[PDB]
Formats: sequence, structure tokens, C-alpha cells
Amino acid sequence: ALRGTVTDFSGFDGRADAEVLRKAMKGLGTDEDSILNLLTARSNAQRQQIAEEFKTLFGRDLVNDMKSELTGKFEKLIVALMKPSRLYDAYELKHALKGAGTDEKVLTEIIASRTPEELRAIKQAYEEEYGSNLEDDVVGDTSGYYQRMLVVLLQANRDPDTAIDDAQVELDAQALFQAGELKWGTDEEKFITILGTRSVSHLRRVFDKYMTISGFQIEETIDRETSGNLENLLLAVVKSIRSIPAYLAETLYYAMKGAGTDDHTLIRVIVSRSEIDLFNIRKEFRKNFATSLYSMIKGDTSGDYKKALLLLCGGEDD
Ligand SMILES: O=C(O)C1=C[C@H](O)[C@@H](OS(=O)(=O)O)[C@H](O[C@H]2[C@H](O)[C@@H](NS(=O)(=O)O)[C@@H](O[C@H]3[C@H](O)[C@@H](OS(=O)(=O)O)[C@H](O[C@H]4[C@H](O)[C@@H](NS(=O)(=O)O)[C@@H](O)O[C@@H]4COS(=O)(=O)O)O[C@H]3C(=O)O)O[C@@H]2COS(=O)(=O)O)O1
Ligand SMILES: O=C(O)C1=C[C@H](O)[C@@H](OS(=O)(=O)O)[C@H](O[C@H]2[C@H](O)[C@@H](NS(=O)(=O)O)[C@@H](O[C@H]3[C@H](O)[C@@H](OS(=O)(=O)O)[C@H](O[C@H]4[C@H](O)[C@@H](NS(=O)(=O)O)[C@@H](O)O[C@@H]4COS(=O)(=O)O)O[C@H]3C(=O)O)O[C@@H]2COS(=O)(=O)O)O1
Ligand SMILES: [Ca+2]
Ligand SMILES: [Ca+2]
Ligand SMILES: [Ca+2]
Ligand SMILES: [Ca+2]
Ligand SMILES: [Ca+2]
Ligand SMILES: [Ca+2]
Ligand SMILES: [Ca+2]
Ligand SMILES: [Ca+2]
Ligand SMILES: [Ca+2]
Repeated sequence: ALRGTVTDFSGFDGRADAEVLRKAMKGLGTDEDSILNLLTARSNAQRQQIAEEFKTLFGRDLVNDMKSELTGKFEKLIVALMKPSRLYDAYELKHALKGAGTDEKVLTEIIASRTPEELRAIKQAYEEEYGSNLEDDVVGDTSGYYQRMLVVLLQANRDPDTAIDDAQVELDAQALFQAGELKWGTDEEKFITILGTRSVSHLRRVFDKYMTISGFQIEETIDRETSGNLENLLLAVVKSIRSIPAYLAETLYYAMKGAGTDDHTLIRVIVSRSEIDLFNIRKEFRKNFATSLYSMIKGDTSGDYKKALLLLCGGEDD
């Protein structure tokens, strides 16, 4: 079953919480410990409630006050923690599309790992919040098959899980084989239709059969046949089909990979999944990397930032 690491706090008193926060910031300096200890122990819904209580009591904006009092990565984490759950993905996508450049990894990460219901919710929130259509903006900042696959995924029309059809599994596996390894070049359109619209249960069967037929895992063929953002997107899609938790766990691993850390990604994953499947992510993480996610973060981060991340993540055993 899917499980997160953050849940509603029992005996929740938003008014009292707003007072704690006001006390942590009022006056010289800031009580960062008090702030993180509280917010990481409250669900996203409760945080929004605290924000309204804070404003009702003081006429001050909670998030604006924390941005004034805080700084660095700790601030970025607190700000993300404050973003309403329903708007967070839309927010990160908007951030990925701002300016002339484009943050492809974010578009790929979110669009490949969100369910059709989540994408429908995101598309709506995005347009309501920014006054523009998500698909349109994505199309505007992307090109080629990478763009097309993203558009297919944005339609949020992946087939639901229905009775498994053996002939169909064989048919699709063989089709991918002819579209890639057996073709001079690649029939990208076939990979996009099959990997982007077929059901999760169907594709899991297809991946197994594909290996049996070709001798290659679908991930290997993808690397052999494609490159650029298309390659990254197809891998993310395949990995999410196998296991969203596993994909995100791997996403975290390569974010604390080597000199320095990809904090933007580290924060987004921890925050976005904290109330969905961060627990599952932890398990898949421990199994695949022989170390708990906790240890990874602990040795890659520091300060209040580190403290907050560790409280949200949890599972120091694992
Ligand atoms: O009790 C739980 O453990 C549990 C309960 C919750 O409902 C759910 O958590 S939730 O937070 O999402 O609410 C979660 O459900 C598990 C489920 O218990 C697992 N069952 S087990 O594998 O037998 O142990 C499992 O179930 C899914 C299977 O993985 C999936 O197989 S495959 O796609 O990987 O090949 C299988 O899919 C069926 C599908 O349901 C059928 N639909 S139909 O309406 O009958 O047509 C149809 O499409 O066939 C496929 C394949 O059938 S076959 O496997 O018999 O050959 O069944 C799925 C399912 O029943 O949900 O995983 C879920 C989710 O796991 S997770 O931990 O939340 O990630 O845990
Ligand atoms: O004399 C005091 O009463 C007083 C002095 C000290 O500076 C400080 O006490 S201390 O013990 O902490 O050292 C405390 O500062 C008050 C400040 O006087 C208040 N100003 S008031 O609204 O006019 O009463 C208020 O300040 C906040 C206001 O939004 C604004 O202040 S002001 O210039 O209008 O007077 C200012 O807003 C900044 C914002 O903080 C910035 N944030 S960011 O980090 O850069 O992202 C940014 O958004 O710019 C705006 C606007 O700047 S502009 O004015 O130059 O255009 O600062 C706000 C703030 O400091 O939070 O509250 C503080 C703190 O009050 S508390 O009761 O201790 O919590 O009191
Ligand atoms: Ca202060
Ligand atoms: Ca301090
Ligand atoms: Ca700041
Ligand atoms: Ca852009
Ligand atoms: Ca780029
Ligand atoms: Ca080929
Ligand atoms: Ca081609
Ligand atoms: Ca390649
Ligand atoms: Ca590192």
C-alpha cells in the first residue's frame, strides 16, 4: 500500500501553532528550530490552516514573514512545504518553464511519474493559477519526439488496468522489437504510443516479454535507440510503470550523487511525496542502494535544512 511519512497531527490547534511561529520570528533573529520542528510535524492541509490563523491573528502573511526571516536552502524547503499540495506540481512546472531556458528534467520527472488523475488536477490548477494552458507552454518550450511524448502523457488518457490479453502483450513486445533493435534508425512514434498509452499492468507484462524476445531489458534498448531528453523521458516512463516509488527513489539517489547535491530535486521529491509514498520510496531506496535515504541526506546536507529534511524523511533504521 502507498504510504507517506507526514500525516495530520492529532490534537491540532492552528491558532496555537500560529502563535508558536509568531514567537519564533518576532524580534531579533529567528528560532529556526521551533519553526522546522512544527511545520514538518504538520500535514500540508494543516499548514494552510496555520497560515490563515496567523493572518487572522496578526494581519501578517506567514509565508512572506518566513521568507524575510529565513534564507538559503532551509528557506526554499520551508517555502515548498508551505505551497498547497494541489498547486505544488503546477508550481514546479511553472518554475521549469520560466524564462528563455527550460528545466527539462522537472517536466520529465513530474509528467512521467504522475497518475492520470494527478495530471488532470495539475493541468486545471496550473491554468487557474497562472492564466495559461500547461500543454501550450510545454509545447512552446520543447520540440521533437520529446515534446510529442510529453503531450501524449499530458492527455492523461493512459489505458486503465483491465483483463490481461496475452496476444496483445506479445503483439506490443514484438512491435517494440521491430520498431527499435530490428530497425535501421528508430520508429519513435511506436515507442511513444505503446509506452505512453498502454496500461500499467499491460506494460509490466510487455517489459518481461520484450526481454524474452530481444535479450535486452526495455531500458537497455531505450538507451541503445535514443538520446537527449527523449531517452530520459522514456526511461522515466518505463521506470515509473515498473514502480513510481522506485523511480523517485533513484531520482533522489542521483541527486545526492557526487560533489555537491541537487537540492532543487532533493526538496521537490521529499516535499511532493511526503504525504503519498515517501515511505515506499524509502524501502525501495534501502533495497536498491544498500543505505537508508536518511543516511544519504544526513551526509549530503547540513544546518536547519538537514534537520528539516531528516524529520520529513524519517526511517533512520530502514
Ligand atoms: O492491502 C494492500 O497491500 C494494499 C491495499 C491497497 O488497496 C493498496 O494501497 S493504496 O494506498 O494504493 O490504497 C495496495 O494494493 C496493492 C495490492 O494489495 C497488491 N496485490 S498483490 O500483488 O497480489 O500482493 C498489488 O496489486 C496490484 C498488482 O501489482 C497488479 O499486478 S501487475 O500490474 O504488477 O502485473 C494487479 O493488477 C491487475 C489489475 O488489478 C486487474 N484489474 S481488473 O479490474 O481485474 O481488470 C487486471 O488489470 O489485471 C492486473 C494483473 O492481474 S494479475 O497480477 O493477477 O496477473 O493487481 C493490482 C491491484 O489489485 O491493485 O499492488 C497494489 C498496489 O501496491 S502499492 O504498495 O500501493 O504500490 O496495498
Ligand atoms: O522598529 C521596529 O519596530 C523594529 C525594528 C527592527 O527592524 C525589528 O526588530 S528586531 O528585534 O527583530 O531587530 C522589527 O522590524 C519590523 C519592522 O519595523 C516592521 N515594519 S512596519 O510594517 O512599518 O511596522 C515590519 O517589517 C516588515 C515590513 O513588511 C517591511 O518593513 S518597512 O520597511 O515597511 O518598515 C519589510 O518588508 C520587506 C520584507 O521583509 C523583505 N523580505 S526578503 O527577505 O527580502 O524577501 C522584502 O520582501 O522587502 C519588503 C519591503 O522592503 S522596503 O520597505 O524597503 O520596500 O520588512 C518586514 C519584516 O521585517 O518582516 O516587521 C519587522 C519585524 O517585526 S517583528 O514584530 O519583530 O516580527 O521592529
Ligand atoms: Ca525576527
Ligand atoms: Ca537563529
Ligand atoms: Ca530570505
Ligand atoms: Ca522557458
Ligand atoms: Ca534546459
Ligand atoms: Ca534501431
Ligand atoms: Ca526515426
Ligand atoms: Ca542513448
Ligand atoms: Ca553529494
